[PDB]
Amino acid sequence: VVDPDIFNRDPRDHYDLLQRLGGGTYGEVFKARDKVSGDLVALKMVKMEPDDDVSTLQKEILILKTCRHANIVAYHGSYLWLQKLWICMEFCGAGSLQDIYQVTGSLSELQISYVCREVLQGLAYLHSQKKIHRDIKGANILINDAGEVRLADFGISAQIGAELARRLEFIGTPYWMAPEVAAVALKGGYNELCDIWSLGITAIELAELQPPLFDVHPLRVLFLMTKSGYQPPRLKEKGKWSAAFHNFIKVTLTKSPKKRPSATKMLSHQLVSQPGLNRGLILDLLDKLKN
Amino acid sequence: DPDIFNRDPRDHYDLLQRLGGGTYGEVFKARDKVSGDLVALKMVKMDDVSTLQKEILILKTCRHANIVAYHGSYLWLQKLWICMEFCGAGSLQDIYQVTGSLSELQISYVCREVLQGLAYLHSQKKIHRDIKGANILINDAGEVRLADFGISAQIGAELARRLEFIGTPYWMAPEVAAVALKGGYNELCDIWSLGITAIELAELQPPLFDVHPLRVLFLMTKSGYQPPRLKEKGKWSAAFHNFIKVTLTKSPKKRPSATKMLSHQLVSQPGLNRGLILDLLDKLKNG
Ligand SMILES: Cc1c(-c2ccc(N)c(C(=O)N(C)C)c2F)cnc2c1C1(C=N2)CC1
Ligand SMILES: Cc1c(-c2ccc(N)c(C(=O)N(C)C)c2F)cnc2c1C1(C=N2)CC1
Repeated sequence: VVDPDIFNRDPRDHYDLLQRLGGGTYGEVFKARDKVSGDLVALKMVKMEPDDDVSTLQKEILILKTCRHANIVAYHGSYLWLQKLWICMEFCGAGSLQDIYQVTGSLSELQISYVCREVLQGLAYLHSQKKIHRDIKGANILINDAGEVRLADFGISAQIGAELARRLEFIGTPYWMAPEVAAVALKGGYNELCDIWSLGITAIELAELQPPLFDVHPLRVLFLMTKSGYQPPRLKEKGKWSAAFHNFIKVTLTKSPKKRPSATKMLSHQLVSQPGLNRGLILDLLDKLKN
Repeated sequence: DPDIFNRDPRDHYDLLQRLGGGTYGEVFKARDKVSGDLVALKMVKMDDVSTLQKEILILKTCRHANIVAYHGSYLWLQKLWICMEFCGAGSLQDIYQVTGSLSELQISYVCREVLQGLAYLHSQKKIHRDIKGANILINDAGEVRLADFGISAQIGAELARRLEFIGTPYWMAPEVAAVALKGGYNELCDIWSLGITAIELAELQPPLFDVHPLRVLFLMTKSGYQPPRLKEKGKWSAAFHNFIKVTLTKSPKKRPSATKMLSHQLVSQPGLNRGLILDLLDKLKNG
């Protein structure tokens, strides 16, 4: 079973499919309008042939289903009919932050600070449920018309969760296994603080329209990060940003995960606990986006 | 593989009987039709072939007395046949399941031979990762050979294919990248596996064998896990208890290497020769 609450009916009987969303970057996601109501929803359709493995699909749905938080994109349910699975989610009218800043340019420090607080609130909830996003970036941070910040796309989170569960289910005999090998089999070799690092990179991305080292080959970036003298990235223009923002970058981009602060600890940081942070900052950004 | 034979292995070999009950796959005892020599032929039905290619590369680049020898590979009719040295007594597990527990001297000799093989493998930057009684083979001469690099090849192939499909790492944390490049552990896991194997040969099971395998994985991570010990304390000498204690060192940063372990009192003691296992095999034949 993909889900004990699947609607075994075609969603086109309840929804008018309006247009495609995100250019396929997030999959086959459509904007859709309810028929008896005006309510708008996002519908992501996945082909479902019988001989396909649906293990990764089932985890993603369960991750989205089990989240009830104001900074995580809302889940409505799933439709299964005629070998098509439609995942029904809240429609975030402004797209991702990457779509936004490609139009408005770099965000103000206050807008970045608001985003970082809202993502940290979502990450704190996720981590408290023993979940790891593992794909925090501008493209996976959606903004709705109400100016709210919602984390989205747990696809990578599902791939990893099903991948580790696959190897565990067919683990065979671990009775001769070494404790560190068993740890990596169960826990995967890292923890939820990888999300804190990704947020730090995302804050730079919102400041500069690019993550650091974006022109470097992917395998060369992985190669540089695994050397003893690795230097965590920094903001380009020092005089453009406050010391609080610089310190926020410095602590979120701590090399050693054993010293990187948690999502909850980071919520007490000077940058994201300042009084001038409110949704008006985002609604102001959407006004600029409307031009 | 450019040295691969493009023919039916039965051109050269007479297939005599299946080996190991299928635990090791489709493995055949075979006689060389001109030499008369005996070999073991593993038949693999051939999709991805990177894991199988890696397992053979690990094997053919091994030239050491304590690693089962590699003779060649036949490719014929979607079947790959890997020709290896035949160990006529099977594995230690096959043996102690009829003879009972090994003597300490026999166990000490076994451990010395495995450490020799492990030290050679690690000097090639290879990790066995599946050391246990079933993978320690014994020939009729009482000599000891490590076998079956199936797990080893899988771990190497999975780590390479994940690097091929990693995505964009610009937002990725460095400890995530280190796992993608180095896996999370090193060759010192084999030393731990040898310690458990030593207990297996002494007590006919590894520790916690009656515990559910997933719970066993869980207990090993509880952050307070304690390394196992030998059950009958007075039955074994202090060198054996200490050998188990140092091979079963929890932290990998402090676990001794194979080469270092080779200078431990238990494996450097005199009288350790294949005659100890010739006695074991004779017990298998008579008792
Ligand atoms: C993908 C997505 C988006 C989205 C993202 C970028 C976009 N550029 C657009 C777009 O095309 N717009 C005209 C706004 C978009 F709709 C908005 N909410 C969503 C989703 C999901 C669930 N809720 C993840 C599947
Ligand atoms: C599997 C194996 C064995 C073996 C192991 C257990 C056994 N129980 C028997 C057996 O059936 N015997 C009648 C002795 C056996 F032949 C002997 N040498 C081998 C192999 C391989 C290459 N060389 C690894 C593939």
